[PDB]
Parts: sequence; structure tokens; C-alpha cells
Amino acid sequence: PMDTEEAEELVRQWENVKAEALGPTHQVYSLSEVLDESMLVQWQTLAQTAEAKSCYWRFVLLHLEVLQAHIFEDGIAGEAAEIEALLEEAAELVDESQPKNAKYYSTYKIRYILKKQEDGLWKFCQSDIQIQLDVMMARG
Amino acid sequence: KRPMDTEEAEELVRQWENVKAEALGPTHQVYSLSEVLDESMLVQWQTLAQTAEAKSCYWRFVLLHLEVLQAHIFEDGIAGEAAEIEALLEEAAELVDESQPKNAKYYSTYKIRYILKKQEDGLWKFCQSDIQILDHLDVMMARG
Amino acid sequence: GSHKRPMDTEEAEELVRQWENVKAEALGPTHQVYSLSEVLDESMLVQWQTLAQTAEAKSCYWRFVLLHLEVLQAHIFEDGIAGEAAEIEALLEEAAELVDESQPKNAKYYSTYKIRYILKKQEDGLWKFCQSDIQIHLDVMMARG
Amino acid sequence: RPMDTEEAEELVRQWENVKAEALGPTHQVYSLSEVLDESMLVQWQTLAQTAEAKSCYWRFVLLHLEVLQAHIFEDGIAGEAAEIEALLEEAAELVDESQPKNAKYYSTYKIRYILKKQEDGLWKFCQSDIQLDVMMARG
Repeated sequence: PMDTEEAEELVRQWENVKAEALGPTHQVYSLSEVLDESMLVQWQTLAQTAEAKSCYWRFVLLHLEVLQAHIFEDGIAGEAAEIEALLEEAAELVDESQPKNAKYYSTYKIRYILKKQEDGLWKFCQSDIQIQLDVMMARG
Repeated sequence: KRPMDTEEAEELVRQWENVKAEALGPTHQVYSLSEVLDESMLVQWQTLAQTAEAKSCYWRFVLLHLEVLQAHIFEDGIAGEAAEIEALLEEAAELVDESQPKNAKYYSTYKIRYILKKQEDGLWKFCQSDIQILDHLDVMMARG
Repeated sequence: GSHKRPMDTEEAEELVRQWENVKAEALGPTHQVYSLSEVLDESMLVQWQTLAQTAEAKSCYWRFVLLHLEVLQAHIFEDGIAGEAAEIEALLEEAAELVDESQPKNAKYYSTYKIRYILKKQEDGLWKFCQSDIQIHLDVMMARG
Repeated sequence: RPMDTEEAEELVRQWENVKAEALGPTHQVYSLSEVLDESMLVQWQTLAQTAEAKSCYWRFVLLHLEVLQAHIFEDGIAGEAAEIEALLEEAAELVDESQPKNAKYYSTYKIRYILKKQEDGLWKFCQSDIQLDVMMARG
């Protein structure tokens, strides 16, 4: 059981942090804010990979909706939360080698697992998009 | 009743739509407007880019699809060669501001006509455009 | 400028509420003094550590009900390296009852008040409240913020 | 016929304390039987039984307890009754791990307590007139 307006502002904080990382700002450490554990690693590489090929993403989040926000704590150690977020976004990879070819428009739901830092920061842990280089790589 | 290359005309706008991004976006490159822009349309988007950059707000948009409806090269008076591109633009944007944790966004499809002036080097730049159908920046400031 | 940007109000409220949960644990009957070190350090710690240590040895505890908390302002400063600073002012509306055996009745309070917190990132990125400044035996007012 | 203000205050100060333990995590429904009778009983036993079965518990902080005019007149024939009017300024929080948030409140309110002296040395609160789960724990 979780506050959805907290969930909608926690992921919108993330999607905006994803954009700040993947993009011409090229801030990888921005991940360290809201990202941790498994998810930070892949997006740390991905933000640094696009920074390796000198490519960057332009993100626009059209709308998000939290379908189910729930809190569970497993064992004695850690607090965690699952957030199912219906996410409709579009992004284009601007590349120097193959300019302007890139684009995508996705409308999808995604399930986020995140840990509560002792600070209560609610950094993101891992996620997978539900099915029900590449420019579709950041659909998170 | 005059030609324009729809493969060229689309490229001018595809190269332009990226220029609006790099200028309004977090890189905030205002000089890059001067690359593809000229005359009134340069001053308008110079004002917007520099305005949003002074206010510490940066624009974000993805251009979904570009269609060229009509493209003509008329030279009008002897002064210079000109072009009229009617382009159907499908794009969405959210101006990213630190002030609000929620970024206001738009998704719009519209047809916007451009006029251009071929320079001495023979490169087409955008002097003026109209979209038929120190202040807060509306989400629709960047359209086209 | 000079690396000053607003913190997320969500980052703030869910961050602050963590301190209030710490204060209730440290100054309540559970007397978690270790809990103080979680979200506190440097100045604010030693102040509140000594209090929750005092309330432990004097066997007095604080009962907290915290009405709606609001974040008035949240900002991120820069320190040293590029990160690791912040100043956030929240409006705290709470009722605290100090249970002290010795005194005849537990004295409550009801105070709506604005307080300034200072928060740092320490080595690995994590935030801990460094100091607290309220703007306008044992007492019930010892516990505020 | 006005009550000793001490005689009245201890009656309510007890009830407020009885009310806190009943709706708290200790979830003592029996405590309502001590200091209540009739409507105060039925309404508050169902409520405490409600929160007990829903695993909800209230939290309470009573800031200031005050007595307005507290008067006594005999109940019909042998029984005796009393009116105690009290200003209650209290804060409370209903904690549900279910639901996103606990619902706090702070309410300063007048509530008329109609009591009867039980036959043997005892007083019971028999009525309250104030002029799922909500913050309905008041008075």
C-alpha cells in the first residue's frame, strides 16, 4: 500500500533523472541520486556508452500512471516497493554517424523494484518492462 | 508552379528540428540557431533560446515524424531565391524546469509553412514561418 | 548558479519524514539512540544524541503525533566536490506529549513551526541531517523538528 | 447541584484515558465497560471492536482538558445522573499500514457527557452529543 502521488513524483523524478543522464548534459552520476543496486549499473554503463559514441537521448514523457503501488518488507533487512507504472514516452537518439534516423514512441507499463535507503531516499533497484547502438535501449 | 526537392526540403527541416533542440535544450546553444535560421525566425528563436537559458529552463522534444506536403522554389523579386515548404510535423515536448518536480508536456501534430533564402554558399536557411492549424514559457513555445 | 539547484519536494518530504521517524524512535519509550546516528551527524547528532541519552537516563520519553508535514522550500547547495549539500525548510505541525514520571502530568505541546535543516552527502552518496535551526530538568520543547 | 470540578475532571480524565487504551494498539475492549454505559458503550465497543478486527489502532495526545459547567440532577426515581460539559483539545492519529498514510487530526471541540451514578460508588458515561474508518474517536 503506497501513496500514488508519491509514486508518480518518484518515477517522474527518475524519468527526468534518466533524461539528465542520457542526453547532451551527459551526467552519469545523476543516476547515483535515484538509482542503486542492479539498475544503476546498467544505466551507468548505458549513459557512459552513449557518452562513448558521443550520442545522446532526447526524452519526452507524455504521461505516466501508477496502476499498482504497494509496499512490502522481506526479512529483517531492507524496505522495498513494487510500482507498476503505465508509461507513454518517446525519445530520439541524435547521432553524428547516422544523423536523425533515430526515433521511437512507446506506450507501455513497467514494474519497478526499489530499496529505501536508511535516509528514506527510495532509490531505484531493478526493473523489467512487461511484454504482455539501439535507440529503444532506454525505455525505462 | 515551381519545383522543390521533397528529399531536400525534408532534410532542411530534419536538420532544423535538431537545431531547435540543441538550442533550446540543456546544451543551450544559441549560436547554433544562426546555422539554419535567418531574419525574423532567427530573432524569435534566439530570443526564446536565450530567454529560457537565462531563466535556467531547458526544452526537450522528440520529433515523431515529418511530412512534406508542398515544397516550391519561387525566387519572387530578383533579390534572392526563396522556397515555400509546407511540412506536417508530429512532435512532443516537455519544458524541463527545476522549479516543478512535474514537467509540463505537450504532444502536437500541425502543418507549418516555412520560407527560406538560398545564401551565396547555396545553403537554405529559414527566414520566416507560420503555423496554420521575462515570462513563464508556455509548453507550446517550440512548435515546429 | 555556483551549482545551486532545487531538491525534489518528494525527495524532501520522504526525506524529512525519515528524520521525524528517527526522532520518535529516539525520544519515545523505545529509546533508540542508535537511531539518531542513521539520519543525523556532526552537530545535530550530538545535540539530539545527548537529549535521547538524557531522556533515557531520566526515563522520560516523548509521545509524538505528527499532523500534516509540508515542505516550504527545498534547495541543493554545492560543497567541496560537486554534490553533498542542501538546505531545506519545512513547516512541521505536530503534537508532542513528554511522558516524565517525576512531574505530576505529562506536558503536551502543539506547535506549527518552520525549521531549517542542513543535509550532506558523506563519502558514498547518502544524506544525513547535519544541523537544524528553527525560525520564529527536562522540558517538552526540547523535542521539536 | 454543580459537581465538584475535581469530581468531574477525574471522571472525564479517566474516560479519555480509557478511550485511548481501547482504541490504541493494546486494543482493550473491556475498558469501555468500566467507564461507559448505554450509547457510549455500544458505539465505542463496536468501534474498538472494529479497529481491533481491522488491525487499526488510534494514537492520541490530549493537549488540554477543560470542564465547562458540569451539573448534576437525579435520574428518574432512585438513579442519579450528571451533565459534564468539557472542552477537549486533542491530537490523534489513526495508523493503518494498509492505506498510503496514517490519518492525523487535531480537534478542539465541546462535547456534552451525560452520566449516571451507578448504584454503588461508580459513574458511567451514557451519552455523547457534539455540537470504514474516519477519525471518529473524539471525546
